[PDB]
Formats: sequence, C-alpha cells, structure tokens
Amino acid sequence: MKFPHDFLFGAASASYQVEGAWNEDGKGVTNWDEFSKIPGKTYNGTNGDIAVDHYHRYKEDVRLMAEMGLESYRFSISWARILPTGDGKVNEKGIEFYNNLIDECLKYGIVPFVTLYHWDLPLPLEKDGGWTNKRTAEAFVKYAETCFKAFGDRVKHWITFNETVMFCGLGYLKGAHPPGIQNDVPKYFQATHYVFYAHAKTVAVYKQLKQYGEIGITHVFLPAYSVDDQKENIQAANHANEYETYWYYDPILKGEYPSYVVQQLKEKGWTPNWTVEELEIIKQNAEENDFIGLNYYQPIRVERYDMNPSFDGFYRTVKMDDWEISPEGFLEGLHMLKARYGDIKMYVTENGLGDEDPIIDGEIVDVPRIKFIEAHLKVMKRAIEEGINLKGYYAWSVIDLLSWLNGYKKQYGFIFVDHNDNLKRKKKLSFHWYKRVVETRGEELH
Repeated sequence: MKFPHDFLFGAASASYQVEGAWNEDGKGVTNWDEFSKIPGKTYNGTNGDIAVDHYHRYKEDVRLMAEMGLESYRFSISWARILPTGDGKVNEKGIEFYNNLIDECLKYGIVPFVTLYHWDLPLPLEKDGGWTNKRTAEAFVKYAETCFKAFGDRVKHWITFNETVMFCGLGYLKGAHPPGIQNDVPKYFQATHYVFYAHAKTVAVYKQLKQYGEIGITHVFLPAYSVDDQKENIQAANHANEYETYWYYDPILKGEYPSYVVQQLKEKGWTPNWTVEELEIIKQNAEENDFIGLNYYQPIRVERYDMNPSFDGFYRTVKMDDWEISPEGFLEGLHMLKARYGDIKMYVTENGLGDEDPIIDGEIVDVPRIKFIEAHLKVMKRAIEEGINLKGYYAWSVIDLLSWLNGYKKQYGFIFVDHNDNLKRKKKLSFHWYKRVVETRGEELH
C-alpha cells in the first residue's frame, strides 16, 4: 500500500470544459462564451454551450468516480454561476448546483478540491480589461469569500487560480485566449501581478474565515533544461526558469518577485503598475499558502537565440532526443523546487495524456494514457522516497471534455463520452486500471 493515506489519488475537470448549461439557471455570459463564437478561434467552431453536459448528468458522473474508487475530485466553480456579472447580486441557483455536486462527492466519501478560477471570467470583467484591471482582482476576492462562506463547511481544499501562465500568456502574448491580444508584454506582466495580488489577498481572507481547510495556487510547472553543456545554452535555461518558474512561484511562496526578471522589466519599460500596499499583501501572505499545485506535462529543452521562440526572443525550445515525455525531467524538476521553496507541500494537480484514443469493438483501450500516468506515478514514488512532499495526484481529466481550442478531438481522461449516442458515458481501459492503482495504493513494483 506504498503511497500514504494522507496522499490523495484523484482526477480533475474544469467548468466550461465539462458543464454546458451555458445559459441556464441564471449563469452570466463569460469571456469564453463570446470568444468561442468568433469564427476561426476554435476547432470546428466547437461550443461550450453543451460541452459534455456535466451540469445535468453530475449525479451519474460522480457515481462513476465512486465506482473508480476516486479519492478526490478536483473541479472548478463557474464564477458566472455564483456571481453572474462578477460582483453584485449572488445567484442562489449557482450555489444550489455546487452544493449538490459537493454533497454528492461527499455521499461517496470523495473529497472536493475546488478550483475557484479556471479561465472562465464573467464578461463584464473581461470588458473592464480583465486581469489588467485591479478591479477584477478585487471582484475575485469578493467571489472567493462568497464560495468560502457557502461551501467551506464541507470543502476544505481550495485552489484559487489554475495556470496563470496560460490565461495571461495566451490572452496577451499569443492572443489565442481571450481577449485575443498579441505581443502586449506589459499587459501580460500586469495580468500576472493583479492575479498574484488577488491570490494572496484571497488567502488572507480565507485564513480569517477560520474554516481550517487548505488553500494554494496551481501553476504550470514547466522545468527548463539546457539542450547541452554549452554555457550560452545553460544561460538560456536559467533565463527560461527565471521567467517561467521563479516569476510565478516566487511571489506566492517567497513573497518577493525575483530580482533578475524585475531588473529586466524595469530596464525594458515593462514593469507592472504595482503599489506598495499590493506588494505587501503578497509579502505578508506568502507564508499562508498551505501547498502549491503543479500542472506538469513536459519539460522544455532550450537553446539560445543564435544557437519555437520565447516571447522575448532570447531562447527557443527544440525537439530532439538527448509532447515531450521525460520522467527524469519531472523528477529533477521537483528537486529544483525543493531547493528553492523548501519542504513545500505539493499536489500534482494535472498530469495525463491527450490522445486520439484507440477504439476496438466499441471499447476504448487507451494504453498510452495508462503508460503516461504509470511513468509519472512511478517517479512520484521515487520523489517521495527522495524526500519530496507530494500529497496528491490528479490525472488531467476524469471524463472526456471540450478542449478550449481543439474542440472534441484529443480525448483526455478516464470516462469516454460518446458524441454519436447522446453523450453517453463509458468506462475506458484507464478507468479500470486506475481503480486498481488506487486500491493497490500504487504498488506497481517499487
């Protein structure tokens, strides 16, 4: 029974990706409801209108989780369900729905771990400039407090933000996510700052509520490596790590932003409009985080600009062989995080494989996914023996869901959803395997 009992095995979803019922029970419009209906933005013009219909089928879905012997379900609350316009009047039917989702998980002894913001911002607040406006950060702490008050007698594991890197990076640098802005780097760093503000402030609010759960943020964890032993390439990697780890992980865990990158934003005219009050709140609540969430998929191997580019030129990523796999990459990454942040408590809050799942006689035999998960689970076992403080694993995607960009195409998850048969669910091969892995508590030889 090798993983300890205070380690949770789980699976994850996000609201807009699974829920559907986009205009039901008083849900406000959100940024993604609008953005996905701009032609050419999303694969086949796919819609979060219905998604996988999880709103209406939640009792069913949680049953399947129960039958999986899932210990924890990580899901996201839709802000537009609780507070439709972002602030103002609370919507009692949003609270009714999430109370039911929570109570159902709980019937079966499944631990809700709630993500407050997984990219689905109510529209008014997007048009305010979203994360580039302090307003949106202040609206979020008010929203968070509403969820704590409503759900925190039962919910005792809370995530504020999923993957700030992406919703700021994709919306202001690459323009792939709303609001669709391209190479506006000062807005990007602004966005990240007001988010880190909203977080640390929300954490303060939570501790004041005396609910005695745990709270933390969940970042992309994209550990970066020099393509070889060359100094100029190792320099590129340090740079990579400064911008892609330290900028994200330092403000929340350490309470200070990292001076390397701060120096460079000043020297470029890219420093966000930040104030002492804000930076102090961030400073004062860094020690108040109970854990860090990691969304790990791959490392990145890098070489320098002269030697896929990074938003400041300087380095590029390169595919080669010493999308990427690398259990070795993930593990060294973990130690890299322990050296800097200490014995911080870690939840691998996403990890899994997107695929065109192989189908045989109507069965889904997703052995790539099993092999992906097994490999990472294996090195987490090593990591724990090597001292890392990992206390949970959340395979990205409990149930097939709507990709933001790629519609339905690259399945994620354990429960298959049948688009040809009224979105009927079916256990995949990974479902049966993971159930066994939970019951064995990860005894797959170590």
